[PDB]
Amino acid sequence: VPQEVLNLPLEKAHEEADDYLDHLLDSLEELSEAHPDCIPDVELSHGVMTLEIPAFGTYVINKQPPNKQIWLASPLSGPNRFDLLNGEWVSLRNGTKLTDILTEEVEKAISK
Amino acid sequence: VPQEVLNLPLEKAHEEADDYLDHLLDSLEELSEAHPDCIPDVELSHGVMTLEIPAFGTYVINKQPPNKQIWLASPLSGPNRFDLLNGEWVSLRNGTKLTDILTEEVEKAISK
Amino acid sequence: VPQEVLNLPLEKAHEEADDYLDHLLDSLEELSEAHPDCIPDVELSHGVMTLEIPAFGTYVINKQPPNKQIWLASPLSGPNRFDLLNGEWVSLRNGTKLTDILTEEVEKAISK
Repeated sequence: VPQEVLNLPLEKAHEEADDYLDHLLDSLEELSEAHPDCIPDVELSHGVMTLEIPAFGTYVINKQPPNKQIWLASPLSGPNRFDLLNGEWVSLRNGTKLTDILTEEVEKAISK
Repeated sequence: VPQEVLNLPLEKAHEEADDYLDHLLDSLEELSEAHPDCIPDVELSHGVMTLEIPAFGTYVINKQPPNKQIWLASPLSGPNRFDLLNGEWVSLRNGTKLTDILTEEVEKAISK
Repeated sequence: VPQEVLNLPLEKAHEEADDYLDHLLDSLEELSEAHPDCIPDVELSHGVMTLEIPAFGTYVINKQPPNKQIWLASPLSGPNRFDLLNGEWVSLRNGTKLTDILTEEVEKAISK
């Protein structure tokens, strides 16, 4: 059916994990400065993203199929999984915001 | 294992998106009346559903695999995605009810 | 990329349904005692799990792909589907805890 639709500048929406992960990635290496040698690396492979941060070791952060959707493996706080509530990425365990979690674990490695 | 189960009138539960989309579809063309020419068409293809409504143009509404589940493309309010909270379909962005959203956008096209 | 990761005792996280279903399963046959003949069987096939409980008949409990994730077929309360909120398995219909639901339906069959 309708031609009223496909004559528009259509596009494909984009995964919301994908999105977070960019404003993460760039928000991140763009702190790979204020890294006084101590956050050496951000790497965003292919919906897999790594922090070297020898202070605690290395974080991995994946996209993942549901039962629920972004996966956190923090070498300090350990493992967690996230889905959207009100447009925030939040913890399936107890509903903390992953932003916050990194935001801490990350500020602790400058601070220290 | 058990024969105590498959001797019952068994069935397969049905997608909850599927359900909404019917009591939507029929709730909808059944307003394709009170359409004073101005909501011309509802079309429910194959888990894809279209509103022609030339007042703003044409809405699409899909079933979608998670990262989250019913997709709204409103030619007026733009794009949104929905999952169940308390048995309501609600917005992943901010948790509004999609019922409400259509309910407005739709009443605006008679009103106008 | 990094070797700082795969030299750790890595593992694969485990489905959260899977988990519930074990501390369920064992929590369950381990009540297949206090079963005064009246909860005869728990069977955990392959992410499919059955209660014979002739008092109401037989419960099935599945893992299921999302639109949402653990499926309850109670021969008494009928059918329900569950996902995590704050690390609890909760009802998509109205957000009751499935623990509670079984916890009742199950205590009713001793009680009676």
